[PDB]
Amino acid sequence: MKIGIMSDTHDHLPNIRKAIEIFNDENVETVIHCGDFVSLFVIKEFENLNANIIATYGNNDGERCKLKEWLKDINEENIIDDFISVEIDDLKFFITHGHHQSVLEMAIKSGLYDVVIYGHTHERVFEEVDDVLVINPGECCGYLTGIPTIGILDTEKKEYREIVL
Repeated sequence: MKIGIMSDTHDHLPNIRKAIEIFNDENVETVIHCGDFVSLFVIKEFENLNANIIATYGNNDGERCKLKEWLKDINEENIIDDFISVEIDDLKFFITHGHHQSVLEMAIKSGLYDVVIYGHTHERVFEEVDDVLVINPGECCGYLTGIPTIGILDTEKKEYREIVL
């Protein structure tokens, strides 16, 4: 009962690859990428991942439909949209790329969700506000801050772990 969380890979193959290895060596049923995968060729790299993918689009994602199509070739279970609202291990998740805070806030204050993954490069966090777990793993590529990171959430224990790549 462990979920991988990543975002902002920005075509950084070596780090994308380390992330996948880390998610495989761990249980990890599903992996969430709120990301700016950025380029289509990155999706290929995800064939080596032994888990389904719940993705969301960032501002820099150009080939939107091709990204969707390719993620589904990897597995029909995989999904991707601007916003994703799903339930996992009996938990209500809201997932999106960290664009406007106004959507983050309604999401938290609406009370409709147990977890809000608001992925983006800055403002890395794992906090609880109004009983809603708020998580942002930060950039997987580590280009703007110099610190590459991903995260793993144990849905069962409601505990999170930031992993510096």
